[PDB]
Amino acid sequence: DIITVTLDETTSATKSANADLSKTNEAQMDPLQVGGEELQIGGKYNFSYDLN
Amino acid sequence: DIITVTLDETTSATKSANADLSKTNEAQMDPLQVGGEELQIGGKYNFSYDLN
Repeated sequence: DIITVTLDETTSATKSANADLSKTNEAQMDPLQVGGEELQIGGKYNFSYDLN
Repeated sequence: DIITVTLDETTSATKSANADLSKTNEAQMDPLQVGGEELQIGGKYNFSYDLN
């Protein structure tokens, strides 16, 4: 038996995925000055730091 | 027996596919400075790194 087929096909598929991570640090301190002079810890260490 | 055929044919087919992948890293740290001097681990290693 003869049967006619209408070819009408349309398929479409998409997918996506993304990720992000970020972190930052910034800590800075000038040498501490008390009494007109620069404070010293130990023998050669200041009250200062720098992180980045 | 004589039969007349009307030639009327029109077929059309398309297909497509694509893919993407991407990844990136960027980690950078300046040498850590505490107490006015540059911190050293071991004997010659800083607190710094650079990844790309």
